Amino acid sequence: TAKKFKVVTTFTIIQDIAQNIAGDVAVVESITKPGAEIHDYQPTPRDIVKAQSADLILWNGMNLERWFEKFFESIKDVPSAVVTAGITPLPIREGPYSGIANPHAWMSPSNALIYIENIRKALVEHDPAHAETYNRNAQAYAEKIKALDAPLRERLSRIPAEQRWLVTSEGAFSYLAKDYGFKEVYLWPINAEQQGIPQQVRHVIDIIRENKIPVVFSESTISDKPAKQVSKETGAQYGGVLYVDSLSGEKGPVPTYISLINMTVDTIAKGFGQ
Ligand SMILES: [Mn+2]
Repeated sequence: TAKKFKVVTTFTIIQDIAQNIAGDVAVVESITKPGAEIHDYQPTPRDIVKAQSADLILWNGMNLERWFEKFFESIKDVPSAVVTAGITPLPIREGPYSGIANPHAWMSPSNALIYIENIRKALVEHDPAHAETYNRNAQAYAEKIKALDAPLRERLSRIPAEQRWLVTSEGAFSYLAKDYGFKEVYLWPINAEQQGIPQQVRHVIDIIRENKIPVVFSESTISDKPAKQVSKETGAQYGGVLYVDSLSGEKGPVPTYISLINMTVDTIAKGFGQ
């Protein structure tokens, strides 16, 4: 066991999934730090150094990392793999990114199994000496992720179908909402320039009052102020922060991809009174 195979990912969700597949034969590190906004992140010379010293670079694609392809052109002779191949996208519904793929596919546990398979194939291709370890680790982790779905589905099923309205800041929850039958209301369709402008807030407020939706949420890498503004003006309680674009730090409450799915579903369910 000389030097461990080095994997660099764009952001922390992929880092944790890939580190579960890598086990102890590879070290996986994220370019973005926990808590940092991932869509419009601006890479630094230090990021170039991290990617250039990698043996493999992983990214989401599906229009997530607006920075990645320009960044990756600086990187020489490091292979890359997009980890969303074979996932059927949901289009963004409005705004200047309307009609392109919603990137947040990892929020569907079923989609996470495809992430796992894509990361497995990439590690097996570019570090074939350890293919057996990658294959064994991916099969074990896919088992955990597959088993994850049923208790989450049952928990959210307790909410009456008619009242399944998921009101968030970014429209980052479309894939989770589809899996578990939530209608989707958000202050902005995808992180970009306009985030909490009028017209956005007033539409969401109208939807809330018409349907008496009991809770609204923010997310961990953006400002909670628009969501709190919405809850102040309506009957809706502020449900807290959901996790989608980033894990917490390893010593925080959301250190892993499994903990992120569990925490986000728990917080939603609690916002509805379980
Ligand atoms: Mn996002």
